[PDB]
Amino acid sequence: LSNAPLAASPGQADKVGAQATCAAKPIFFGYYRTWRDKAIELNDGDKWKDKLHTKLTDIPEQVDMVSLFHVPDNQKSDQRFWETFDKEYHPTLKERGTKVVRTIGAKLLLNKIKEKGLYGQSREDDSKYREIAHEVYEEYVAKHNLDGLDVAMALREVEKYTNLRWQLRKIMGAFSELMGPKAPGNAGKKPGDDGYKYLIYDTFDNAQLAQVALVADVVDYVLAQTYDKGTEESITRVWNGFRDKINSCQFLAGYAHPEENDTNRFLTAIGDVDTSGAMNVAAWKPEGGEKGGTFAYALDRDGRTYDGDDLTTLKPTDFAFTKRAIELTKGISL
Amino acid sequence: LSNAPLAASPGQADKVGAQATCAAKPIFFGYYRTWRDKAIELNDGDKWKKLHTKLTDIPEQVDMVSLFHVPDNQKSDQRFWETFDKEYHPTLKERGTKVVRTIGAKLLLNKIKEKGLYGQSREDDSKYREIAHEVYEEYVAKHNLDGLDVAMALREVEKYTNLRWQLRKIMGAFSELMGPKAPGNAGKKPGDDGYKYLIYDTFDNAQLAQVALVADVVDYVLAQTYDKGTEESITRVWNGFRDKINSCQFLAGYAHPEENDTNRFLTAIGDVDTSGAMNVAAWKPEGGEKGGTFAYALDRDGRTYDGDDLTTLKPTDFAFTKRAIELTKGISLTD
Repeated sequence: LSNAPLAASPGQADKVGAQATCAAKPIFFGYYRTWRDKAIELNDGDKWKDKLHTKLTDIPEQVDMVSLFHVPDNQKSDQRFWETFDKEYHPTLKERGTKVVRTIGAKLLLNKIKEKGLYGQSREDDSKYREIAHEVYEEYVAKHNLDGLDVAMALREVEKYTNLRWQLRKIMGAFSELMGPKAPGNAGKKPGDDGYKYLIYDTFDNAQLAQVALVADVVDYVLAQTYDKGTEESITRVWNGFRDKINSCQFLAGYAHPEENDTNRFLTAIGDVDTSGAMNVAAWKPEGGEKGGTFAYALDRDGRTYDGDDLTTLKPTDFAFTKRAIELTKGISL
Repeated sequence: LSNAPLAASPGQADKVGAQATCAAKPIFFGYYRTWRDKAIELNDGDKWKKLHTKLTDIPEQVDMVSLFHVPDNQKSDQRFWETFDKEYHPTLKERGTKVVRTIGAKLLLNKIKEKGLYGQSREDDSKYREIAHEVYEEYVAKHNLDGLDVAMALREVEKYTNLRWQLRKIMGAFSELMGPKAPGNAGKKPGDDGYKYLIYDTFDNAQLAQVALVADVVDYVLAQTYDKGTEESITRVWNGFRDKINSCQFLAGYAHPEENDTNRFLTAIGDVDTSGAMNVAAWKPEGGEKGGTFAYALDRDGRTYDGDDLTTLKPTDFAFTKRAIELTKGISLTD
């Protein structure tokens, strides 16, 4: 209902560059594909209507934060899944102290912006951005008492068009009124405190394509999709790309587990765990500073490859990469 | 022109296994040797300078015919293509018979090598698109054909990772122009007018075929089951293929004996109703429907390797073709 203007981006967070100390300890972030959870009901003709081995609570208890990656087109119904989450998954995760956030694609946000009749400009009825933000917050976060929202922005057209940049900036500010460090509900709160509402941004590992300067001041964490790096020097190069827009405490580098029928080919998390590039990313730290943590995509595919039956079959997981990444990120032993 | 990366293979089609229903009804696929068409101009010294059959002689119930064109087998093809554009193709369009063109994978690999391309995830994938557009313009668009059929019978592809990458990338570049992934076929299905097919014919061994590299981009996979002729053997071949493709893509086939062939394919010899070729035509995957049945060298329908058949060309009554159409589509040709 507020009509206050959603201002332009300052271009950087309050503090930038490598930070020797951080307010919150490094976390392990995990993307969970809900259409691979045992409680979901896939379509009748789906080749994987069965063969669903993993539950959400199977993940290691030392996972600090898990993001539900929910795609409605990938299943027939999610009613059983959300009932199981409310009854079974979420109380267990709260008992473990594992935060649960929800991932939303920037394309859906831009579609909602377009339905509102909004272009991308400095002067517009910014209450409409707040309408979209509040509706998305109610549907995605508040409905199941989740801990925050993760906006996935992997669209190359945002960097090309000024109006799309304005749209992204304004919708992220409207979200910042509800989540993140700028939110009044988080007054006197810190990431890791109980009841904190996170605002998270996952995007390209190229800071220019990411347009992270548009969100740097309103987000708790920036997750750079370093799925092809796996080398300490390459992660350093990515961070040096980001270092003038955000501070190291916001930065998370990550890896992706091979997915069935994926065509993408991400190779850092294959083979021996202790010598993999994924664990180089997990162990990496900005020189002279501390990082926000490490993230992994598709926890259910921990240990899978693109060879043999892995490309066409689902299998249980031992979460070996996940456990070792937690150890290397937090400096603890499991 | 596009430099976007040609991605890797998902390893299987969107749907796999036996399918109770298919978008298109089972079809009969026919390979046509163009150097045996009456309109072709053979070499001056050629002993058969004796060409009995023309393309339009094939039964009208043939759903799809593939032109197997070899420049080294004739002097000139100008008269043949003029006859096709003027006479053959309008008649086939009236019958509703699709016409595709077969290209050998070895030629594609040679063009890949001329481009300086290796086989890896990196490289300049715009060159694969250059080759794909060149092949599409020369082979498909030039005579307003309905698609391309890539014949991959090379044992070295499965052996070498770089060759596997080359095959996957060239097939993806083709998929940008033909097949279910092509934007030109948006809102279209096989059987609609103007649909552009992407077809793959290969070994009847799924591992040697490397069908997992093309399963997601092709409309049909033709397994060369030329020595099977038994329902159980075709079932074993299909069980080899069933986790990579769905039954609607699968076609098993037979080969008619060719003159001076040395190959010896025996399934389509002798009495029609007791031949192995009609066992292949009648075969269906357990719990599902198949893409259809195909035959190589339609002009040799009914020929053997005995007597004068090995050294002479003859007209054909298309007996095997008609009975295979009947068994594949469940119709009768006596009316």
